[PDB]
Parts: sequence; C-alpha cells; structure tokens
Amino acid sequence: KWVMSTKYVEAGELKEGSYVVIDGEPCRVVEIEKSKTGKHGSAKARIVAVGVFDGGKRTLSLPVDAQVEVPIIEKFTAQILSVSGDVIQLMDMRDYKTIEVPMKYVEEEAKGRLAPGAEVEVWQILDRYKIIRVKG
Amino acid sequence: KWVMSTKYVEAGELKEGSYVVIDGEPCRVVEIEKSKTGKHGSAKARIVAVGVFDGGKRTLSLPVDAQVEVPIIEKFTAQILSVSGDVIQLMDMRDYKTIEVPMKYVEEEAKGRLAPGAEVEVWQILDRYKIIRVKG
Amino acid sequence: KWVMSTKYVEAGELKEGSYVVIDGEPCRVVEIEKSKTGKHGSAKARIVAVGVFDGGKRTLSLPVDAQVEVPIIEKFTAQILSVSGDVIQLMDMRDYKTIEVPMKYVEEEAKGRLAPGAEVEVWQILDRYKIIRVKG
Amino acid sequence: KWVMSTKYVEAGELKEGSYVVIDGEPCRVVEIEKSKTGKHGSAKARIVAVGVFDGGKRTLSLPVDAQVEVPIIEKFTAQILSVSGDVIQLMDMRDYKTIEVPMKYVEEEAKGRLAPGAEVEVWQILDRYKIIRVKG
Repeated sequence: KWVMSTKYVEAGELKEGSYVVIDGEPCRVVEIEKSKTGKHGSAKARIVAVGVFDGGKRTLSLPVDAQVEVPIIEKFTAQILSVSGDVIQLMDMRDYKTIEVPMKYVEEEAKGRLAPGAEVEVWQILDRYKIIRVKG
Repeated sequence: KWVMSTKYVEAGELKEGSYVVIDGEPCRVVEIEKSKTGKHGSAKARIVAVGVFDGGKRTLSLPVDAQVEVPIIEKFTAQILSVSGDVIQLMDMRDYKTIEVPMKYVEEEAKGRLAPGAEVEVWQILDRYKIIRVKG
Repeated sequence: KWVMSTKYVEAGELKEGSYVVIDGEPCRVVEIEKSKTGKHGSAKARIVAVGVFDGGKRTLSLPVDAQVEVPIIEKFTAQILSVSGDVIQLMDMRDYKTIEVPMKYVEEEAKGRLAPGAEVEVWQILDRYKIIRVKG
Repeated sequence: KWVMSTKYVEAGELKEGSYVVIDGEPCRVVEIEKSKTGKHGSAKARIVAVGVFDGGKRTLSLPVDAQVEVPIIEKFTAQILSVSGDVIQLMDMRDYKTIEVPMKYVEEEAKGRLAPGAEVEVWQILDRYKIIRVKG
C-alpha cells in the first residue's frame, strides 16, 4: 500500500520552526547547533525538536548535507460539533465530513476555548489530526 | 455483522436520570447545564454523566438540538447460582440459561447481599450485564 | 479440540485438602463453612481455597448439592537436569523426555534444595506442571 | 524456517569471559563455581552471567558434562550516519547497507563518543546488533 512520496531537505537547511520527522514522529525544531571537528570533514548539525503529537523532546545529530524527512502538513478549518473529556467531534468545512480528534491532540492553549460552534485551525499529518487553535 | 438500530434523542431532551452513550460508554446523566452565548445562536447543553460499567465520569457539550445516542436497556430477573470473589453465576429466569457477571459489574449497594438462591434485578446493554440489586 | 471430560463432585462433599477449580484456577481448599438460612431451603457452602499455580486466595459460595469441578492431578517423578533463576529443566523419569518448569511453579519449601541430579515430585494439571518437593 | 545450527560446549569448559545462552538470552560469563557432593557423582558447575542485550544477571547450575548453548557472534565495523536519543543509524562497512541500532544496545562506555562519522565495532547475534565501542 502506498501513501505519499517522502519529502526531504538537507539537515543544514533546517531552522528553528522547521518541521522534521525523527524516529517516526513529526516534530517542530526548537534549536539547532552546528559544529565541525574534522579539519577537512563535514560540518555536523545537532537538532532538538518536539513531537507534534506526543510532545516529546527528540534530538538528531548528523552531517549538514545528510537528508532529513520533512512531514507534509495540510492545514484546514473545521467547526466543533461536540466536546467530551476525551474527544472533540468536528465538521471538516471543506467537505462537511465528521472527524474525531483525541483531546490529547489539542494544543494546550486552545483547550480553554473549545466549545460547540467554534471554528478551529486543524493540521493533518498522515492519518492523524491536531487542533491548533480556536477560530481559523 | 448487525446488532441493533441506534436510538437517539436531542441533547435538550435529556434530564438527570436519563441514559446516554458518551465515547462508547453507556452513562447515567447526573447533571445538565444549559447556556446560550450567541445572540441568535443555538442553546448548548453540557452533560455530566457516569459510566454504567466503568463508573467513570464523562462530559459532553453540544447544541441542544444535536442528536445523542441512548442505550437500549433490557431489564430482567435472575437467580444467583454461585458467588466467587470475581464472578457471579446466574440463572436467567426467562429462559433458565446460565450467565456469568463480573463482580465489578455489581452495584456496590447490592454486593453486600449477594448469596446463592437470591434473586436479582439484572440490566443488559449490548453484550454486557450489570447486577442492579438483590430481589427484583 | 477435546482434552478431557470434566470431573465433578457436590460442594458439600469437599473438605480441607480437597482440590477444586474456581474461575479457571485449580485450588486447594483451606476452609469450608456451612450455613442454612432458609427454613426449608438448601444448605450452602462457602469455600476458601488457594490457587495451585498463582497462589491466589479464592472463594466460592453455593448450595451444598451444586456441582463443583475438581482438577485431574497426575503425579510423577522427574530428575533435575539444570536450574536457572527462571526455569527448572527436568527429565521425566517415565518416558525420559525433557520438560521445563517455571521457577514460579516450584513450592517455596522445595526451592531451597533444587540442584542438578536431585529427583522431585511433579504434578501435572492440564498443560502446566508444578514441582512439589525434592526426592519423590 | 531455519536459521543456524546451534553450537554447544560442555559446561565444564566455560570460563570467565565465555559466552553462553541462558533462557534465550546470550550472556557473558562473569563467574563460575564448581562443586561435587556425590561421592561417585558428577561435578556440577554454577554459572553466573550477564545478558548481552538486557544486561540482566542470570545463573545456570548443571553437571560439568552437560551441553550448554554458545551464541555465534559476528563482529564487524560500521560508520555512524546519525544519532538520535533512541536510535543509532549505521552504515555497515562490509556491504554499505544501513542498519538501525537501539540506544539501549550501546555499551555504556561507548555512548559518550557516539557521533556522526565515527566508526564503531558492532556485534551481531541472530537478528540483533550491539555497538561495543567507538573506532573498531
């Protein structure tokens, strides 16, 4: 079964705010450090990032010219249909279909304004969704 | 495979004591709050309920005219055949078949009078049973 | 797939030292209490037993004339081939085949004399074995 | 499905530093004790070893002439491609293929010098790999 073609960029091109996949988890880069120990060697990059879904800190150290996978992020608007303590039921405003998003995949800052009828900015990465903020 | 046709009611029709399904768990409603922030918008209902089987507190906030699933509850009488620390063996007085109910699915107030020979009120929701009280 | 024909006895026939199956676990009866609340009703028995394999306390309350399953226990002698912290390797002295028994299934009192070359009394219940004591 | 032919040696031939398999885990022998209780019996060996992969202490007591399985250890050199907090990506210098090794399978003393570009000594036992030290 196919899904998409993996997209890559050189590690040296990443910057704070960029998105990268580390050990299967799409992450947002929070810090990057460069170094060069080899007199005639390649520069290395040490990336620190945070998981978009599990919020876990991850690191990756590799040559600046080595490829790193970048997640494809689709952004769209949805309307909240209902809110339970565990799931947010949404109506995709693009095709009007109903999508369920776990409460754990809601940006902390947006949890406080979750209410039926409100519109939210949603991000889809592969088969998972994350509610970014209210309005959108 | 089919089982039953899901039954629904509008959220605004629920009352304390009503039964509803929230995230797959049939629950008894313990409190309902109504609100209306939109000048010309729909009123919203915030439901607080307790899981019939796991006893967990659950909440659901949605428009008063949105459909909410209501569990089908079949009530019947059974006779206790045996009682272990983990399972209550019962004889369904309708067809005389033997049914096993986990001790965790016995209302706390009824656990104290569980004894072989006693009759109990039993509730069946889908493929699970709950012992409500002794006698029935 | 068939295995054996379940053997039963009336609860009222059990005594301290008897073996019974409670919720799938073969247990040794440690105490039995009898009672009779119904003027013209059946006497009831409250059995307290201990799991042969998990060592857990279990109880069963039912009429004295109700059937209770009794495990089939096959006793034989085996020679210890090797002993690790987790498994005892044995040679069945009946057919000379090698059988492995988890350390958790060794009577506490026998663990202290487990040594290669020693003979032990082994009990087999269905597909599980328990080392009872050294010598046998 | 076949893999390899199990290799054995007599327990009495093992020495500190030897490798043995105890309950499915390849281990390095750290201590061996010999004894002989039977006037005309066989000498026994008590082996204490440490798991190559889980680092767990294991013991095995058996006759000195009893067979014990010895793991086949293939040693080779690899170059580190990248290092995350959970996985070390390596290039097998024999065929240039990429192999991923969990951080837990890296000798503690080598973890401190893990860096892209460094060469490491790698050990393969069946389908698992362990990074022994930097350089190799």
